[PDB]
Amino acid sequence: SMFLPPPECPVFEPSWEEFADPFAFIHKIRPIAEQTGICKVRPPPDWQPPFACDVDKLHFTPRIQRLNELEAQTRVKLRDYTLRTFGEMADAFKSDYFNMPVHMVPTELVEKEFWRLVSTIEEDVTVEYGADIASKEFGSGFPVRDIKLSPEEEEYLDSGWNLNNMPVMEQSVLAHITADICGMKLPWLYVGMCFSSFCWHIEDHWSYSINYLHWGEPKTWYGVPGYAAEQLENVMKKLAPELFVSQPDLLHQLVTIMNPNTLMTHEVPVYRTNQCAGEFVITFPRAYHSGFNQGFNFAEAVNFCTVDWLPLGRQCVEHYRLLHRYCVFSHDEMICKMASKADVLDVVVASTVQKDMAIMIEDEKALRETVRKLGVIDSERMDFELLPDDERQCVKCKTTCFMSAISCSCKPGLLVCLHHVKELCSCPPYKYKLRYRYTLDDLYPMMNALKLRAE
Ligand SMILES: O=C(CCSc1nc(-c2ccccc2)cc(=O)[nH]1)NO
Ligand SMILES: O=C(CCSc1nc(-c2ccccc2)cc(=O)[nH]1)NO
Ligand SMILES: [Mn+2]
Ligand SMILES: [Mn+2]
Ligand SMILES: [Mn+2]
Ligand SMILES: [Mn+2]
Ligand SMILES: [Zn+2]
Ligand SMILES: [Zn+2]
Repeated sequence: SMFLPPPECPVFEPSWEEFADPFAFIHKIRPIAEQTGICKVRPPPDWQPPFACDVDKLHFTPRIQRLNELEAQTRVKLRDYTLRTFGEMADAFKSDYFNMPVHMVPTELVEKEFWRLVSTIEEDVTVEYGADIASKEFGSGFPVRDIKLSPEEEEYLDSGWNLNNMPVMEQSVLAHITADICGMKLPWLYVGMCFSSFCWHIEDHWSYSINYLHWGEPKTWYGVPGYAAEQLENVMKKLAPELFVSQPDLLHQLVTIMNPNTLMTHEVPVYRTNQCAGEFVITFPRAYHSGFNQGFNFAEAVNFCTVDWLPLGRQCVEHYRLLHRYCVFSHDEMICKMASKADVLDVVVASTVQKDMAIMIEDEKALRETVRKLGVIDSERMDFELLPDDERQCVKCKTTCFMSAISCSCKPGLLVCLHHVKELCSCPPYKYKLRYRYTLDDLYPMMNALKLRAE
């Protein structure tokens, strides 16, 4: 009546055989889980990675969070608690809030109460949490190579479900991005407390995320299937238009808390789950998700990109251009890097990259014909990958240039992508230069190498 819990998302319990290869598994469940946006995966009973830490030596800087529905919050960027003193604070907070033993409050009640307090103007609840990538002060919850590791640790060093390994596996596509994308390719560590919350969002470049709860009280999730992303955005834009104003950069992305019943009222499908310790949650491309912690806990999450995702990745960058949103990396640069390594690619990867590259090349061909017809005649090869990211964004749409751009000696260092030739300066186009990474004659052999590898 006050809060009606969304229907449960799918839960999978793979056999060790099914589980072993995360990429095969995710591909298998995809027709089901992409309809719900998120799903939960329970590992085989004896898949049990070792969790061991000195709570007195793990330190982190706490972030502070107000809990008001529809209020703007800023996406996190990469004071001090130890894990012990954070834990003591967190447990006392929850215990005091409910006047109940810290681990005896029903999950249904915490959820109900979360949605009450965020919607009540009178209530001014603030909580704290940890969020950052692994560091010497607070390392991964999974085993990593370095000290003498136990045999138990050794066993899980190379697991496909060890989140440190996920990015660099063979069927991962984000693997050999040579660009610095630490915030995206490295796992994030999250230390939660009762009500600490992550606002509604999708992943950068519409990637997947895989999320593991190492220990502690459950994490409550809400998820929306990718097909309803724009429906959700329209609902939010109606209720919180200030979140949709143009953002100056990626450090000023605005996100918010919003009751899933509000989405369900507006015919947006929403699913829920309680993720418990030892369980995975997977989010699918462009699947909006949000959630909050039931209590003191420790989670680890990483983005990843399969071959299934490649065409969506291209669509996402198109979408970013139309919205004038900054990119985390150049999709075309990633594609060309993979083509340049065609001989060592997994063959299914090679086949899928070939297809995206074909689209890339035909789009590039047409764009170059168009700018030639606008009077741009001079050209010069340019190694875009050498430029700092913030030195090769299109002045107009902020896209990260790689295949080509237009420059003018009138505006030293400024670039526009080929969609925005008219947005650079008032000089006539014959003053312009087409800067290009590859000629069309360079590109066809690169694509052919992929075809040969794919056989
Ligand atoms: O969750 C399961 C069965 C997982 S397999 C499964 N799940 C759903 C499904 C589940 C939740 C929401 C929407 C669809 C539909 C289907 O055809 N198969 N175990 O408890
Ligand atoms: O988005 C997710 C869920 C990861 S689980 C999580 N995320 C945050 C969080 C997320 C973003 C910024 C700040 C905190 C806090 C927390 O306690 N848990 N994976 O795709
Ligand atoms: Mn306890
Ligand atoms: Mn996320
Ligand atoms: Mn425009
Ligand atoms: Mn703008
Ligand atoms: Zn542009
Ligand atoms: Zn000029």
